[PDB]
Amino acid sequence: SKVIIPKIVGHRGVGKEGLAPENTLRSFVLCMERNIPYIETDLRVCKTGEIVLFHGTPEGTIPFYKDGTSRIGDLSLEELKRLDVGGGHTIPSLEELFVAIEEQKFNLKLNLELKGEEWKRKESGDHQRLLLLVEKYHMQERVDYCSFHHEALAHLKALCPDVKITYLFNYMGQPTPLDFVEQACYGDANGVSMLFHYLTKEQVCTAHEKGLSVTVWMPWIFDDSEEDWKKCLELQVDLICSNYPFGLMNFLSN
Repeated sequence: SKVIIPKIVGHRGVGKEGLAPENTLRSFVLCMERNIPYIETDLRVCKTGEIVLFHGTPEGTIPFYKDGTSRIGDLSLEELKRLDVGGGHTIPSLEELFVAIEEQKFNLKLNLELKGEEWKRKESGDHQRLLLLVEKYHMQERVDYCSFHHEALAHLKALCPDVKITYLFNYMGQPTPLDFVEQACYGDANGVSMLFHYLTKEQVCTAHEKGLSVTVWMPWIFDDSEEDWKKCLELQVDLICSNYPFGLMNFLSN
């Protein structure tokens, strides 16, 4: 077991660092600049069809907009691109990020979460919209799709088996199931992703013995610090979806 140094995934961009609002282009740009190899972002579909980047509350609300009352599926692209998130930055589309990346030269790769009322839905047009968008930016080999709801991934796989997918576990604090590794293979996932509090040395092994990659996931609620990263290394995970990528990088320095 030649020691694995894990790679950083920027949670919603620069994550919980000061410098920019979550799921905002300035956040993703900043991640490239600081030379961080991956970011995670949250895909949802807005009223007029297009794929937008936004987590929002446990039930897909937009806390800052109006009564704090609306879901993304309620709003046109234009109205969405007229909302303040941070002091000055705005909700991006998926295309805007692609465009961003393309004018750049850093080989950023992405983890796209299908934040999913209706990724589960049998054809809306949603998955083809996604895929065609990806390939219209020759992003096929730099994009990994993930979800807590694995049926959503199957729909991608159905249209294009080449797509790379990571199965996400511990949905509502559910313990990792015994069959988690069988699930992911059967579903033709190349990786698994687990919440930090629910992750064993032995699960990392199970996963590695079947040549699947393992990603530690830090919920937004959780401020990951050096103490946790220490355990991450002990675990020998492949990637860490950190809320403090710059801290994580500064750590891995040593």
